[PDB]
Parts: sequence; C-alpha cells; structure tokens
Amino acid sequence: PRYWSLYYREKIIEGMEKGMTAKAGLIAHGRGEAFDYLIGERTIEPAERAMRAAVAKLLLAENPVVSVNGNVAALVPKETIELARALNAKLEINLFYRTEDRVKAIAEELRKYDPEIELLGINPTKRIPGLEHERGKVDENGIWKADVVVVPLEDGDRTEALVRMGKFVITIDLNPLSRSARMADITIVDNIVRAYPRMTELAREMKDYSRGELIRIIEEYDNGKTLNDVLLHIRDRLTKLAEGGIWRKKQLD
Amino acid sequence: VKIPKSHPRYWSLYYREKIIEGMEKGMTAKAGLIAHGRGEAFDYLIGERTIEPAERAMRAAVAKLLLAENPVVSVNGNVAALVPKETIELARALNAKLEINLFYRTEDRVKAIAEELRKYDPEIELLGINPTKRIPGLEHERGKVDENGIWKADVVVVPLEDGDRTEALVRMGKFVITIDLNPLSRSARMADITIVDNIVRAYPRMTELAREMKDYSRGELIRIIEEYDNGKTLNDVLLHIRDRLTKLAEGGIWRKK
Repeated sequence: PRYWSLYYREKIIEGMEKGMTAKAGLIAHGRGEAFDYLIGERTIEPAERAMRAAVAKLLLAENPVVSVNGNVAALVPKETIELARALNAKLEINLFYRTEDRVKAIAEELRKYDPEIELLGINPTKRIPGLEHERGKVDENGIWKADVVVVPLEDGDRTEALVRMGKFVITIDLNPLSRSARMADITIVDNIVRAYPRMTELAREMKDYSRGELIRIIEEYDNGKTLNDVLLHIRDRLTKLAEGGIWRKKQLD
Repeated sequence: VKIPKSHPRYWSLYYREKIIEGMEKGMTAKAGLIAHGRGEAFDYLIGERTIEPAERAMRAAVAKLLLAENPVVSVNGNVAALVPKETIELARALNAKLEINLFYRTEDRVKAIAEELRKYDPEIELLGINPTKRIPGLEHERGKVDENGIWKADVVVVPLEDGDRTEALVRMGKFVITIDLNPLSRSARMADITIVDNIVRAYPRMTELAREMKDYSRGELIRIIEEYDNGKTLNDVLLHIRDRLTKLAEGGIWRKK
C-alpha cells in the first residue's frame, strides 16, 4: 500500500508493452511521481480551483478538443472518453513520437471502452508552426479549428506553439515549473488519474450553471496566483515535514 | 549524441540516453526508466550538484564502509547502465563485494549486467549470479540474496532502492546506506544513511573519499560515524529543496522563462 502508485506504474509499463507509450513517456511518468511526492499525492485546492475554471471554459467553448497521447492512453483511456463526452468535445490523438503503429495502438485501446467514439488525429493533415513535422501535425477538424484545447502531460514547446496559434490552452501536469505549465492559460497541477474523473464530475454538475455564472468563474480565475499557491503549498508542506522529522516514520503527514 | 556540448542541460540529457540504451541491452528494467524520471525531477530541484547534506552523508557512509566487517555494494540495471566503471572502482577502493540485486530478476538481465561490468574489470568477482538465501518479509523472490554477500553483510549500499527492501534489510539487522535523489521515498526515510545525490556524482565522490579516508585512523573514522545524524540530514535536504523552490519561483512563475 503504495497500491495506487504501483498500480499506475504497471499501467504505464503495460502501456509501453502494447505500443502506446514511448520510452520517454516512462521517464516523464517518474518526473510526475516526484512532484506528486512533493504535493502529497492528492488533489489540492489550487488544482480544484484550476479544474473549476477549466471546465467552465470548456463548457462555454465553441470547438473544445481534448488531446490524447501515449501516457494518457495508458493511464486513463476510459476517463478521457468520459471527460470528452461530458464536455461534448472532440478527441484527438496527438503525440510527439508519432508512429503509425502507436496511433493504432491508442485508437484500439480507446475503442475498448467506446468502439464508436470519433477519433481525430488518425491522419492529420494540418500542422502547427514552429515545431517539427512529426511533433506538429494536428487535425483539420480538431485542434486546427479549436478555440480551447486540453493538452495533458505535455512537452513544453507544443503548449507555447498552440498559444501562439491563438488556442486557449488547458494543461494537466504535476510539474508546476515545466515550460508547458508556465505557458498554459490554465494549469491544473494534479495527477491526471484524479483530475480527469474530477473534471468529468464537474462538467456534469456545472452544466446546470448559468452562462453568466460560468463567465464570472472564467473571468475571476488567475493562473499566476494559482501556480504560486501550488508552490506555497509545497514549501509549507516541506517546512512542516522537516520540523516534525521524517527519518524512520512509516508514513508522512 | 543528438545534442551539443553547449546545451545547458547537457549531462542530464546525456544520462537520459544512457538509461535508454541500458534498457535495450537487457540491463535496465522498464520500472528503472520511471525511476530515472523520478531522479531527474528531484535533481533539478536540488541543483544537479552534490549538496552539503549529501557530502556529509557520504563522509559518514565511507567511514562506516571502511570500518565494516563485510561491506557489500549492490548493483542493479540502472547502476550498470549509468556508472559501471565507477561502481567497480568504488567497491575496489572500499574492499567491498559487488552483488547484483534487482527487483525484476532475469538470468538475461543478470547476464547483461554481469557482462557490462566485466567490460571494465574482466577478473571482477560478482555475487548474486545464482543467489540461494532470502530476506525475511519480501515477496519474494525479489527478496533473494547471495549467501556470501548481503546475507553475510553488516553494511550494504543500495542504490535507487525500492521501499520494501531497505526496510526489510534493516529489520534483518543490516546497516543500510542508500543513494537516492528522492528524500520522500520510504526507502530514503528508513535507511541508516541516506545520500541524496545523483549516483553519477555520488559514486566517483565516494571513491575519492575512500581513497582519502583509507589513511584515517580508526579513531578518526569512528568520530565521523558517531557525529552523523541521518534525521537532521534528511530534514536539511527537505529545507534545501524548499528554499530552491522559492528561488526558481521568484519573479513569478507564469509566463514564462
């Protein structure tokens, strides 16, 4: 019982056995775990704040798209489908190490929980400026024409590149200091396996809100202060751990 | 080498590639990849250098190892991928035994690791090739050890450990020294001495320390060991990371650097 930790470690490993998740993704997974260790492996209020504002924004969007990559496929294939259908958003396979067989692998896995979901990014024809070609392809009907994109667990440069295309970008990422984290319009600092079920629940509830109330939430949100507050949470936590001592303690907190 | 020498992240990126190659010679496990990522993030926070709490642990550890009856250095697939030569140098400097000791064992993995170490020392005695004995409390048999190494050991160095094994060895009465960038891991909290530093730095440094401290009297070594407090060292590491966060932040974080 670090059961959930070890559970998702296996998912990301099987993730790669099945051809969905690159070697780099396994490394990126551990980087997340490290900041999860620092946060306390739970959903903190600043991440709840950011998830509120995100779901509001995504509910008001005209052309919302949630991006899926190798890590997402391995960890939350079911929940990424729920979240999109809750938001009425399109779903676009979108990854850096693009391979035909890796898309297929992700397509199928997604089809395992919904064999009749529409998947963009199978044969993208457009591409974002300022990247590569293999890192840069997007779908004519998804990200290309999106107003709001969710890019989870992402490499820094694509987030910035989407923002300079005038996309409003929402990210889920455990690293609050990543390039991607720094550049996004809304940064949810939380483990995706908590964030996506939570955003799915928020979407179903917040649909009941007025347009006006959703716009107020969106307009009040301050991502700068939110990222500050995530750091401050971590500091205060380290201060308190250190004051109490951790050596030979079975569990922390 | 896909990146240039001027790169401000050169070594980090260098070692990322070593751990990949490692996996595809059958040395490093997939979980060892995830371990490496955990290491990157913590190294970045720490400053990608050997911090003073780390140095202080390494002195104490080198003293304890030099005074040990049966010291053993454990090797896994991450070690073999990143610091094969240095780990043999460290063992030789300490006169410690080298034992292969993995979570996901595999004569194939064990053989790749053994072969890699020989590249650097053909004559090297390696333990844990065919290990009989076992650690009380582990799965197993990821609690399997060699009867002439860790079974016999009073002091063991375990790099980048899984949590359960460190605690289990301690409950055996083994004095356990770990090298682990994650001060919040269960293993890092349960070790007797916890060196929070990248193995790529820690091993060469522990080698230099052993080469110096070989000339220390017993009295001197014992004074180093007796003064050492692993609790204050861990606390100090946490506070260092804290202070590094309130420096990487300042300016504000959002947009962008």
